[PDB]
Amino acid sequence: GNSWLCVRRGGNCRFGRCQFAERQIGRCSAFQPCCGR
Repeated sequence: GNSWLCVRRGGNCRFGRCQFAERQIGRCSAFQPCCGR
């Protein structure tokens, strides 16, 4: 997806994966998932 959409939702784009206490809501880039925290 688009990184800004995720960031503007309030999510963060992390490297590779995110924490288990957080969830992947999409993908900002190939190696950066949109993580909803």
